[PDB]
Amino acid sequence: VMNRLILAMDLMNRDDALRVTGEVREYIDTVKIGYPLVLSEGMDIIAEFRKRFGCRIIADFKVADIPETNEKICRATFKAGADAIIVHGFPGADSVRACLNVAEEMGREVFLLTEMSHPGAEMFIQGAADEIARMGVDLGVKNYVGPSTRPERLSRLREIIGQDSFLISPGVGAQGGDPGETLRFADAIIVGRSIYLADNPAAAAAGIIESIKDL
Amino acid sequence: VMNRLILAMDLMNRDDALRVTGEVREYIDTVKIGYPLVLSEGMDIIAEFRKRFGCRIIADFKVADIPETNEKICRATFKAGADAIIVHGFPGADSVRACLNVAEEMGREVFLLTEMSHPGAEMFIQGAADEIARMGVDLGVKNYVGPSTRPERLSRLREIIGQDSFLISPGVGAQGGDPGETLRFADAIIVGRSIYLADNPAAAAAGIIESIKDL
Ligand SMILES: O=c1ccn([C@@H]2O[C@H](COP(=O)(O)O)[C@@H](O)[C@H]2O)c(=O)[nH]1
Ligand SMILES: O=c1ccn([C@@H]2O[C@H](COP(=O)(O)O)[C@@H](O)[C@H]2O)c(=O)[nH]1
Repeated sequence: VMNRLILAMDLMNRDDALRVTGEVREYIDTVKIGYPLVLSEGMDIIAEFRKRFGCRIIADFKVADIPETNEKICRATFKAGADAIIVHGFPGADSVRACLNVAEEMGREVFLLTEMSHPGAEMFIQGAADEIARMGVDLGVKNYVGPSTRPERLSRLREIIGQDSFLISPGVGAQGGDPGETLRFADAIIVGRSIYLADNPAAAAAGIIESIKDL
Repeated sequence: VMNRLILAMDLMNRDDALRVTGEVREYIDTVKIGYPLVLSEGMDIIAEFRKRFGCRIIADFKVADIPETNEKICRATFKAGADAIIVHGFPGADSVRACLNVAEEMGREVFLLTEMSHPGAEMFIQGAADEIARMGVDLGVKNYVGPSTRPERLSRLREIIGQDSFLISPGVGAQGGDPGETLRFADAIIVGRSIYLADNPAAAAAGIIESIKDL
């Protein structure tokens, strides 16, 4: 990922989303698009980005349904041009395998979300997260998401999935996570608001990378 | 809910979705719309349904993000005209409260999904589900979703949330659940494929209600 930095583009206005992404394109090669933007502007926004900016697109859809519905969601998402989709592991192995099957059919990738970054993740997810990660290894998942806000957890995740798996991490900036500390364990950081709500998104992104390189 | 029967409209084609929903409208007053249809045809499909059919719309979006993103998802969903949204409880209380706050602002309702109906739900969700339901009671949630495929679980859910809460239940038909058994505990059943993949959806729906009335 260019500069180890993935933009979380959660503005809900196409014009704002396009402005900010264009302003920071020199600093990233991947954009994470989620439901705030897609449910406001349509799934066609994925192909517009991917084309306009040349970027890869991770669809952060947190897929969390039964297997049959998960396959439909994944196939709609890959048809729209996403390169990868983020899947919850808490629904269990059949639900994840459904996503993996569609990704295999369509030449795309699944990222498994194993522990979330917000405080409420401590209630139920955290106690299951090591076992969710192990499930992912046993299913052949190679791409994972874990929390910048808890680097000790992020370290344990890395220790379960090994060095060859790819690990991305949200919660940097607005949620309190630190770029350099997170990159001790994650391959790339996800950053949303610290960039897209900045008075100068490009300067915000540049400053983060100046940190990353200094690693 | 008319006839205690909610249609899960997971066809991915607007013309097919409209045909089937129109054919069974005499039997239901609520349609559950999810990501298979919305991510194929756009969020505008909600207002088209709600208007064309006069029905209420439950958005089965399984909202499962951090609090800030959950508020955005909910506000986009209610702006599109949904009457209610289904929220996962596994992300914890802050994530649920975010949804409740937007629902309060916009005069809408939240349904809390506490145990899922598919086999993989046994791995992580089931062991947390009673505590997820209790969390919902403590947050003031009045509307719940639990599994037709496990009526003993559905009974335990009902025992936690009490008789005055509203409980709907998927997994009837294709996943193996039974209408009459489920309605011992749930107020309404959700049915998708057994209706929408039938050679005669209206006859399928009529037959289910003939069962329900016979209760
Ligand atoms: O555990 C997770 C999973 C995904 N996200 C997503 O990553 C982004 C974080 O953005 P921000 O906090 O940098 O604005 C948002 O899209 C959010 O939905 C998290 O924050 N935490
Ligand atoms: O635990 C849950 C939560 C929601 N759904 C949804 O309810 C519907 C079940 O449809 P069917 O199995 O009757 O086709 C689908 O939309 C599915 O995504 C479940 O099946 N189980």
